[PDB]
Amino acid sequence: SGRGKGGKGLGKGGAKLRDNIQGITKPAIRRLARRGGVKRISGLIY
DNA sequence: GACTAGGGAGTAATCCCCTTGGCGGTTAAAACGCGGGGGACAGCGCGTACGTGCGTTTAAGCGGTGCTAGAGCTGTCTACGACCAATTGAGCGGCCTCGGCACCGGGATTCTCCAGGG
Repeated sequence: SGRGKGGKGLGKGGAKLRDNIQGITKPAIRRLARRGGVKRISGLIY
């Protein structure tokens, strides 16, 4: 029992991305534009 | 006075409902790409409507005046508003409906495109 080694001692207890990116999207902006009453838009608005 | 009997708290075991993570399935929204066409914009011409020079006058600033009715401060009082609580009802805290809202279908109605002739 005392002599030898083996895993029967449980453990002591150790320890064992928060950057985030902006959302929104082109279809959402397009829907918002259509709410604002625009017939045609260019490609630099978003 | 010595020991006895019973029940809610102290200790403890049961249940068991409640969630922490990960992972797969599946629909919806987002992502990407092409033909073609309508919107953007150059080149230009012009005319006519202002941009500008000069004559000929009314008018704001000028220079001053003689006051005149409305504005600031001096008392002064007195009608009224911010100081306790009993109240007691105007109204809010929690629950239980059935009805208007949610939303989709059949249809009438209506809005739009084309390839031709008319």
